[PDB]
Amino acid sequence: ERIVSRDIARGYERIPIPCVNAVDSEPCPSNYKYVSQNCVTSPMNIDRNITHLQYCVCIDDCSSSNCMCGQLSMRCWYDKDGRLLPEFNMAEPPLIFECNHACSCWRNCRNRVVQNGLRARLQLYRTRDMGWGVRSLQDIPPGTFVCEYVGELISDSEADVREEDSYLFDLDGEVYCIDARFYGNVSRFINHHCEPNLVPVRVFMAHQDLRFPRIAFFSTRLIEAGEQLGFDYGERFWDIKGKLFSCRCGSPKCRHS
Amino acid sequence: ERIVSRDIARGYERIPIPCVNAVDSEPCPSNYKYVSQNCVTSPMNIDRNITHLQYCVCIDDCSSSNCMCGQLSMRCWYDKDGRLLPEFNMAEPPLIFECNHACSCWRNCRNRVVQNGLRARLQLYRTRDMGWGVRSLQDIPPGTFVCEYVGELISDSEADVREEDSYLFDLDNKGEVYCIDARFYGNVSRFINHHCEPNLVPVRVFMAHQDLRFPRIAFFSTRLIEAGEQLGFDYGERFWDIKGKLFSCRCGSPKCRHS
Ligand SMILES: C[S@@+](CC[C@H](N)C(=O)[O-])C[C@H]1O[C@@H](n2cnc3c(N)ncnc32)[C@H](O)[C@@H]1O
Ligand SMILES: C[S@@+](CC[C@H](N)C(=O)[O-])C[C@H]1O[C@@H](n2cnc3c(N)ncnc32)[C@H](O)[C@@H]1O
Ligand SMILES: [Cl-]
Ligand SMILES: [Cl-]
Ligand SMILES: [Cl-]
Ligand SMILES: [Zn+2]
Ligand SMILES: [Zn+2]
Ligand SMILES: [Zn+2]
Ligand SMILES: [Zn+2]
Ligand SMILES: [Zn+2]
Ligand SMILES: [Zn+2]
Ligand SMILES: [Zn+2]
Ligand SMILES: [Zn+2]
Repeated sequence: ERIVSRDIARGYERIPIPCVNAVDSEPCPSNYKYVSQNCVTSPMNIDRNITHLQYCVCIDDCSSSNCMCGQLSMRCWYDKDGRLLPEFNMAEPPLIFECNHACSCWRNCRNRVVQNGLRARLQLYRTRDMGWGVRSLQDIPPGTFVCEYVGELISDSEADVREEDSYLFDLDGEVYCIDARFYGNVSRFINHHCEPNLVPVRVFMAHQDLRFPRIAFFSTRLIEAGEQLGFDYGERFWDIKGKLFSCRCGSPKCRHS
Repeated sequence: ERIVSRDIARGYERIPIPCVNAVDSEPCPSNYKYVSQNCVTSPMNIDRNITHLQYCVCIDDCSSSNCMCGQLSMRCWYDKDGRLLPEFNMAEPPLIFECNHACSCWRNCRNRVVQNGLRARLQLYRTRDMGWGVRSLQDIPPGTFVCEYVGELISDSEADVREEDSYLFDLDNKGEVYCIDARFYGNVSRFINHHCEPNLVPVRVFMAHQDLRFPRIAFFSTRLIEAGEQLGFDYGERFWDIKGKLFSCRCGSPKCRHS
């Protein structure tokens, strides 16, 4: 196992994300630019008018059902450790509205998780037969925020003319996409699994422009130290790529083999 | 001395900014919203195209002569402690271009100070005759980043119809010019009083974008500021051209230019 980078994020995350290769001679991938938060090339005109934000007037730590931001989320789904409650619907997640800079509450209130960024110890590594992948170095309890799907925000019309579509996440009115091909974070290396240990959740933080949810992966179960991360890429991906290759996730319940 | 808030920023800064009143019974100011970063109401159309960033290719910590970002700034003006070099021209500051997310360097490189946020221990306090002011609770060495002038980014045409103009900071022409209004949304800097021999100087800084219409305004210390001293900057001639007919400067400098 060769260490090919001590940190693919170059210090932009809380902790480093090293890259190792125990399989072959490929060096650390360098065909893209690591960015820790979303970017644009062509302008997106995201609504950032501060007076358009809904916000709460809580005098506590936003643990009561009176919190407007919890109400927008149906309820606040976070426990005091920032983990999703047992009742959270992993099969059909709601939208999460975290507290923002317009709220009366403090920056340490209960309804702030994704806005605090990536915390888990992750590693980019060479898989046996699925190129690069991402693993957790430590145990991750169920319902824990793992990482955001970060990249270049683009229009559907722009996605329609992109040659490489293997690093797209659809935000689907007007519809948009996150393309992690040229600019992306660690999430661009996460492989597909049919019984995934991550689920994507649509989250609003500093803006509430519903065209532009941010995509937060939360653990669907206990992820043991060493395990590869995976999420369900969905049907659009497989309708297209199923023509070219079959799923190698190896699940007994694999739906694309 | 009554402590009226342990932190006006509600935990949004690296350190608390308490408010005290040892003069009268005025409560902690509450007729504005504290924001730690600039905001907009009407859209500003800031150029955030990542391919429009100029960036560096440094293989080190950006302390060499060769850093592109330093070159844009004339040279990198920051020493190893994040303080402006002695040669920095306080009377005529250059534009500073800090490193950014398009640069090849690491997040801990030398050319990153303002983007790391407010670090000095500050306090909002009631002054005897100039309302609220801000003081340092610690010694601040010369050339230290103290705080950013944060508020609502507005056009000159919007500034033209803003009745309350006592919390405005004018930005740079280009035939297009903007302002930061800290009246409704602002950080601690909205409370800093004017001084004719100021211990702070505003420096125009670029970080995540390089849209020259929207420099960010970073106050740096012009000298050693002693623990307890009130912070001050020079509001400039436009402020005093307008407000001079309503009141005179009470900074108390023996060289006061607006008394
Ligand atoms: C977003 S990338 C993931 C990172 C990729 N392995 C790499 O090396 O860059 C998606 C691509 O990885 C491969 N891949 C991901 N999951 C897979 C799976 N379950 N079975 C087969 N190939 C997969 C496919 O080539 C797919 O188009
Ligand atoms: C940006 S505010 C500063 C905070 C203000 N003291 C407060 O209590 O909100 C500007 C106002 O403070 C007062 N002020 C600031 N510096 C002053 C000075 N040197 N002399 C007289 N008044 C001053 C004036 O009323 C001025 O319009
Ligand atoms: Cl958190
Ligand atoms: Cl954002
Ligand atoms: Cl910015
Ligand atoms: Zn609340
Ligand atoms: Zn809250
Ligand atoms: Zn809230
Ligand atoms: Zn499968
Ligand atoms: Zn450099
Ligand atoms: Zn740089
Ligand atoms: Zn640098
Ligand atoms: Zn004076």
